[PDB]
Amino acid sequence: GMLPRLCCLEKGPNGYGFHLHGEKGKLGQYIRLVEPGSPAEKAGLLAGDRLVEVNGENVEKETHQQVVSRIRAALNAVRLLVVDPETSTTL
Ligand SMILES: [Cl-]
Repeated sequence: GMLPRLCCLEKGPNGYGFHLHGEKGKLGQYIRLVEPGSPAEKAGLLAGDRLVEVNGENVEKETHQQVVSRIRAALNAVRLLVVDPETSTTL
């Protein structure tokens, strides 16, 4: 598998500045809509990143609601371990 990557976010006045988006039916929580100039952007989060851990807890087998709770639980910073999306395909 692709080497996961650690992103360490510092909570700003309007939160982190990203959407957490699920699939409906099949598991997996993905980052979307990383807002320009946000803490998420500055921490290196990318749209299409698959979220593997929140503060060192694997969240691959957690519901959307549980993952949101884990991110919101953190007082002023959150560590997110992600797997970045593929950028090269041969056709
Ligand atoms: Cl991905």
